Amino acid sequence: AEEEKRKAEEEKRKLVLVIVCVALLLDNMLYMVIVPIVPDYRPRYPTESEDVKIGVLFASKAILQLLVNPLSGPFIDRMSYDVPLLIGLGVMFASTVLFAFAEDYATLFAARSLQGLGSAFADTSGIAMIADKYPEEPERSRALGVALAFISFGSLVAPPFGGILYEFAGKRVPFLVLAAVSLFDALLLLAVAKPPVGTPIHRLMLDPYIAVVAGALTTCNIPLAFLEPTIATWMKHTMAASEWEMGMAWLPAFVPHVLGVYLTVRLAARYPHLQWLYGALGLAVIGASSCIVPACRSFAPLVVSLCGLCFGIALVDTALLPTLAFLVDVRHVSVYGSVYAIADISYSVAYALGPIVAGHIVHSLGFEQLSLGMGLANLLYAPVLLLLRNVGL
Ligand SMILES: O=C(c1ccc(Br)nc1)N1CC2(CCN(C/C=C/c3ccc(Cl)cc3)CC2)c2cc(F)ccc21
Repeated sequence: AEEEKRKAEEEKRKLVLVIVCVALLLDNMLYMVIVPIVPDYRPRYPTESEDVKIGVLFASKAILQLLVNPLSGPFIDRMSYDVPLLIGLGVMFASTVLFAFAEDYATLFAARSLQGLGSAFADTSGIAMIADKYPEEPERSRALGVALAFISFGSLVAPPFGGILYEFAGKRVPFLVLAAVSLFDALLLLAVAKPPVGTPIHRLMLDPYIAVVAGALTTCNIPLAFLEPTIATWMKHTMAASEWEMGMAWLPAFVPHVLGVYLTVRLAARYPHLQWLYGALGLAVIGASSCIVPACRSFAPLVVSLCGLCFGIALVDTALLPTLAFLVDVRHVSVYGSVYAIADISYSVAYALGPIVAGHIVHSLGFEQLSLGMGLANLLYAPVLLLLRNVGL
């Protein structure tokens, strides 16, 4: 009667993990489908008409979650994770039907800002629930790996099919049925789940290990903040490939991501205290790919540079997300809202700055200077990550 209840608890953990991963897949599906659609009002290149009045609408999501997350930390610390996860999925459903319902400028602005309001609860609550229900060390990294695999699926293989299903039927019908799948997911989490003073955000940042992880997340995420709104209009200047071979450059860069997650999980189960060197080895190929992209004149080298660039983010963001939970475990009290709020500030400070200044600094100086500067930053972020020789003690 003890093993029976234990198997029931294992089933109750797995049926919540799968539902959280499907919700994250659908969320990144939304974030990657709606990007070519906004400047309109067979595949589609991401960005067009990059100016000051539309890039601020593309960065409205990131600037609103950057403004919300320092207050949305303690709401997850005091309360549970089920309640902010349901609030995030509810306002994400409202935003998803709002994209289908309207076609103005300010209404699309409100629909893009409600996605930031939805992310700033749902994403941090999902990663906090995954880090809560797996207290032991290898299962934490394994659940992190499965979550990153579903997020990389829903953010990499989703645009070249979302565009070609957007061209045929129109806007309204696919976003209505996808919002129906989102409400079905939220109702199924309701039917399954049935719903410590903590430490403030004012002193988490002064902890230097939290600070170096927070710097590493921004520095590893910002090349995909500056290369996504730029490379599509740059392909037509050097080689000028066809439109199928311009928006599908990030599609073969998914299998090296999941193989990189598989590699660092399987060889972090062996060595427990080498995650800092996995992070440095991830930043190595991040900097190498961000240096080697403009040299790739043909299309297949420019695909293999992007698959190296997607390999590196897999290594870094699988090596440093369980490290952050272990760090807030063995150095502070065991709460998981504020430190992943710090992580989301570190993600969003790149995405709130990329699509505003990227096209203007390409038009002012050039694309190769941007690439060499970011590769210079990722290669010079080596002595800063030598501070993590003490987390195994
Ligand atoms: O395309 C985007 C994107 C999405 C939204 C917006 Br707005 N802009 C861009 N991304 C983001 C990113 C997504 C995955 N990582 C962050 C995940 C943190 C996280 C959150 C919850 C959980 Cl449970 C576990 C982990 C790193 C970055 C990524 C990796 C790739 F290999 C390729 C592309 C992308």
